[PDB]
Amino acid sequence: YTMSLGAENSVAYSNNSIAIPTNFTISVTTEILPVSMTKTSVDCTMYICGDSTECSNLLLQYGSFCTQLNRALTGIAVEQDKNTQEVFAQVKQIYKTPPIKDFGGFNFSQILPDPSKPSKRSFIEDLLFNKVTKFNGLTVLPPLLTDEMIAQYTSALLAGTITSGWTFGAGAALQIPFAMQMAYRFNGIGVTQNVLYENQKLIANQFNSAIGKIQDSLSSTASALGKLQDVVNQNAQALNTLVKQLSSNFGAISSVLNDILSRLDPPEAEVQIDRLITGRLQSLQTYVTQQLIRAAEIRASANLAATKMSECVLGQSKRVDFCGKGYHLMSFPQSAPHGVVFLHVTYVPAQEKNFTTAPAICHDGKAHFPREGVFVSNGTHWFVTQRNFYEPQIITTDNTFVSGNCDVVIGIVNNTVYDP
Amino acid sequence: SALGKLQDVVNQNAQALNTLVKQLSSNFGAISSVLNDILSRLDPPEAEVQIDRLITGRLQSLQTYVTQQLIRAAEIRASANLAATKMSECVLGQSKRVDFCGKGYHLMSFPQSAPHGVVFLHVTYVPAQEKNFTTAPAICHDGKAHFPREGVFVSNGTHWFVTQRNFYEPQIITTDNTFVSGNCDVVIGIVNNTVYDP
Amino acid sequence: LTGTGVLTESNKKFLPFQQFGRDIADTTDAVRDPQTLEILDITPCSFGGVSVITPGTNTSNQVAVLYQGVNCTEVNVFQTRAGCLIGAEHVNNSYECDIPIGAGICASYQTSQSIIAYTMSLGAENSVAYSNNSIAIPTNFTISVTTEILPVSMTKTSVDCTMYICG
Ligand SMILES: *[C@@H]1O[C@H](CO)[C@@H](O)[C@H](O)[C@H]1NC(C)=O
Ligand SMILES: *[C@@H]1O[C@H](CO)[C@@H](O)[C@H](O)[C@H]1NC(C)=O
Ligand SMILES: *[C@@H]1O[C@H](CO)[C@@H](O)[C@H](O)[C@H]1NC(C)=O
Ligand SMILES: *[C@@H]1O[C@H](CO)[C@@H](O)[C@H](O)[C@H]1NC(C)=O
Ligand SMILES: *[C@@H]1O[C@H](CO)[C@@H](O)[C@H](O)[C@H]1NC(C)=O
Ligand SMILES: *[C@@H]1O[C@H](CO)[C@@H](O)[C@H](O)[C@H]1NC(C)=O
Ligand SMILES: *[C@@H]1O[C@H](CO)[C@@H](O)[C@H](O)[C@H]1NC(C)=O
Ligand SMILES: *[C@@H]1O[C@H](CO)[C@@H](O)[C@H](O)[C@H]1NC(C)=O
Ligand SMILES: *[C@@H]1O[C@H](CO)[C@@H](O)[C@H](O)[C@H]1NC(C)=O
Ligand SMILES: *[C@@H]1O[C@H](CO)[C@@H](O)[C@H](O)[C@H]1NC(C)=O
Ligand SMILES: *[C@@H]1O[C@H](CO)[C@@H](O)[C@H](O)[C@H]1NC(C)=O
Ligand SMILES: *[C@@H]1O[C@H](CO)[C@@H](O)[C@H](O)[C@H]1NC(C)=O
Repeated sequence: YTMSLGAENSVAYSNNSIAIPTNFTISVTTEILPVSMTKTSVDCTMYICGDSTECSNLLLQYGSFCTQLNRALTGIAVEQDKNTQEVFAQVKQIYKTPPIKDFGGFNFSQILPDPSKPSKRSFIEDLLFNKVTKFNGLTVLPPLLTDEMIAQYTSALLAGTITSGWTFGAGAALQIPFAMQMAYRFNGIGVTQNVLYENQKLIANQFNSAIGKIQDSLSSTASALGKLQDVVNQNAQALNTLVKQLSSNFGAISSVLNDILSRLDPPEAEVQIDRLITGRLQSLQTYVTQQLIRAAEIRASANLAATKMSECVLGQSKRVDFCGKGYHLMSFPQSAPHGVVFLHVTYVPAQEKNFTTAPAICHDGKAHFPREGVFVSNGTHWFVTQRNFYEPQIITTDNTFVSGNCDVVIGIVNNTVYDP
Repeated sequence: SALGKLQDVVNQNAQALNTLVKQLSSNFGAISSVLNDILSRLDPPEAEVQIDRLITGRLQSLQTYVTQQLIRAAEIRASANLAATKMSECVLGQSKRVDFCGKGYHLMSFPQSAPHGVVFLHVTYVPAQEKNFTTAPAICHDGKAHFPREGVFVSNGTHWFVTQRNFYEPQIITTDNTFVSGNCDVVIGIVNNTVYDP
Repeated sequence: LTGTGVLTESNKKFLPFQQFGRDIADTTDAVRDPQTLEILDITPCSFGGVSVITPGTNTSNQVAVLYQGVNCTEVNVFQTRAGCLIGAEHVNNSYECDIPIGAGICASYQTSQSIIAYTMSLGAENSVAYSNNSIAIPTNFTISVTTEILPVSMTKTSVDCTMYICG
């Protein structure tokens, strides 16, 4: 069939009709981002020839390709280390959560680590690590920061976030209750703090329900972490191809260097050795080029992940669709194998309701424009409410400002302002 | 070791050039690296094969050099795009992105010319000398809850004041910096206080 | 079938018609004795990499060696997850990372001057006194101008293929 671009919809657009939401919902999303790869090391001589003095002497006539490839692999390893370094190691002091989890009703026990396990990882981190699933010159180097250290870094970031908001990124960590932190987060997008101070229970229940839904999804679906598994599979296929490229003859008698050396004298086997060396060197150069391209891609991804960390966890960004889809409130980092997982808590308005609007009101000849809000009407009476939450207020002189006359504005309606 | 990145780039370019000019001393399986000596000694038929092998080796070396240079140029292009974005967002304005133009509240930046690069002087605002205080979400005076417009209700032990969020400036609680929306028993943590009316 | 390796005893079952053996990567890992009927598993010879952890020459000349992927039995000594570090002592205290080694292991030249090995510390421990009625408002500030190096370009070169290859 032909793919559908989406459901059809026709917005009821007019010149005196506005839609103001009367409710909202908390939506916690999930964004997977690759950070680093498996630091591999390919011994050039051992891979090309392999414990062969004559073949090594023949390979030495090609220049410094061995040193070039070794330097490239070392640079790739150092880059994969510095990527996760700059991504996770961003906080100076390691913070911890207080024993009294008095967070105003929010339940973070599912994202905070528990001491009833060797590795201090949370339930989400355990799910993420459980879902993601010597040689002939091939050896893998272990990363500098272990999984336990990455989990400790994520726990310190989470504790600093919960305890400070965004002050732990600029200067020093400042204590602040999570209720007032969420009030500041709401004030940072256009919603007043009274909405939170009145619906804290509903917001905490919605957050707990979203966390539970995320847990259920991560426990049910195994294809959640896609890009990490794709990178792992690409690295595995590259390694398997590099290994299988040793069973090829490349025009020689056989692919076994020791068998060639035992069957033919050096003067006659020099040609076969040269063919094998050229073939394996071309294959290794192609592998190194592809690995450099993939390392550049992973570096770009790690830079993006570090930027998202600094702009969502250590502060509330105003960039649209950056810290998740919707009005960004806060974000929680989660460790993942060779990657990072963010939990973008967004603000999504719901229960839309259409009303009648007007640009201004003309009370006594002079026009009155609202300072912060929009003039709405429920059919007979006019009120001034917020932009993202329907809160009708009586139109007074403290909610509007006068600027000129009302004979230049097109669409102004007549109303009676109130003087307190 | 202040300008480390520029020095590393220069050293990488120098090492690439040195490797490119040293790859000519290898025979790649031929008689020798010098072409004139081969042309003088060997007969034309074998000299053709020797020249073909030398050309293949040098072309492979040059292609590897060009590939590495293209990767390095892509990295330099990414760095230059980042630097141009930082310039346009912090030198020609004031950015609100955290940890993008310095550790702290960004104020202004001053660009400086550097060899094959640029240096920014990120002037940031960093608070210091904090002090513990007791806070409250709202206060009730005559049965109606009072929420601060821009500020935080802090108390030194006996009296409540409203101060800024980044600089302790205690001010008396008046009706000009607070807005009333609702009642007392709608928020958990509200503390009874007195609101002044000028 | 020639080669070098450690001929040990295997626990696999060779079929009566099978003589040689192979692995998943098209490599011979087990054979059958010509004289007797025993199964000899061909494990590869001991090998690895060599890394030299050395401080600046202005400080001292004492160096250490790190053999990658060894059990300190095929080559004062200490077993890490990245290999054996022969030349440094493993202390029980945690310091800041100075010379990266691998799997959280770091090295630094400390005073009795000698190279040591320890587990890197992620940072100074801190515990903010969080409470539902406690806030910390700063009373002062300090302007701190920072620097940031960013490359913008590099040297523009051009190599003529003709003059390079065929001079
Ligand atoms: C808003 O929606 C939630 C469900 O997500 C509901 O519990 C709540 O009562 C709604 N608010 C209003 C004012 O209807
Ligand atoms: C958080 O949730 C867990 C299980 O979902 C529960 O055991 C715990 O009591 C909850 N804590 C709070 C403060 O609601
Ligand atoms: C909202 O839209 C419906 C359907 O278009 C309409 O019947 C109703 O009058 C509108 N509301 C107002 C306040 O005009
Ligand atoms: C509009 O709201 C006012 C006050 O809330 C009320 O008195 C009036 O009856 C409402 N009109 C309609 C049509 O609902
Ligand atoms: C809105 O548009 C309709 C149709 O174009 C028109 O009749 C009406 O006068 C307009 N109202 C205003 C306030 O512009
Ligand atoms: C508002 O009152 C003025 C007073 O003369 C009148 O001219 C104008 O038409 C009125 N507006 C509307 C929409 O009727
Ligand atoms: C605040 O109280 C905590 C714990 O009581 C203490 O460690 C700290 O020094 C006090 N002062 C500040 C500015 O945090
Ligand atoms: C706060 O004051 C109101 C009257 O202004 C009174 O009804 C209420 O009981 C007081 N609450 C407390 C906790 O003192
Ligand atoms: C709190 O501040 C007020 C006004 O500055 C002062 O009168 C009072 O004595 C102070 N109390 C304490 C405990 O410092
Ligand atoms: C803060 O939490 C404590 C429990 O440790 C409780 O006794 C107190 O009433 C709480 N304060 C507020 C304002 O909720
Ligand atoms: C290294 O020695 C330890 C101690 O006996 C042993 O547990 C471990 O399996 C050895 N490593 C390998 C790869 O066999
Ligand atoms: C703030 O710190 C500066 C030094 O950074 C000092 O000169 C000044 O006196 C301090 N101000 C206060 C009020 O402590």
